[PDB]
Amino acid sequence: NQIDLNVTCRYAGVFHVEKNGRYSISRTEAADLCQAFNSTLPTMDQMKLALSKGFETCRYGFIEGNVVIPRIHPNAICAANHTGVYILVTSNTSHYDTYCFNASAPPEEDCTSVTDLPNSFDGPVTITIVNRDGTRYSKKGEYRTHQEDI
Ligand SMILES: Nc1cccc2c1CN(CCCN1CCOCC1)CC2
Repeated sequence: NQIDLNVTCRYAGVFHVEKNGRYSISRTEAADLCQAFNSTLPTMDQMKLALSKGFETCRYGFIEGNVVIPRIHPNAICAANHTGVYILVTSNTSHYDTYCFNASAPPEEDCTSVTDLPNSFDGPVTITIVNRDGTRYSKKGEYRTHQEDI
């Protein structure tokens, strides 16, 4: 009973989280996941500022009201070669990664490891934060509040 959460550097407080390295987070689970990081889904303006500080990914993820990919460099296989905050327009499906926003993070690029999930609640799941450098932090808990997500 295990969940890996792969996390990025923060840029103006915004970061990306993949669950088990596959698109697998619903919109309700995304909100709950950010809440466990004492974070919220980013607004578009928060994401645009993060972009301006150096944030880009090659993965779709939830922000408050849309599913997006922040892009700095044009890449054919990431967001159809777009730059800027690319907004997903047409999709059949409902499960993506998520972005999260932590107001207490540093203002620009913070590529230090994440070593806590401060607002997880009591539960039976081994939750492991996995940083890009491989650094790992594990705890027993839960973050999902909707039955449909579990
Ligand atoms: N941030 C982080 C922390 C721990 C593990 C991983 C990550 C980020 N993941 C990025 C996947 C991006 N793919 C998109 C295009 O296909 C190859 C890489 C790859 C796995």
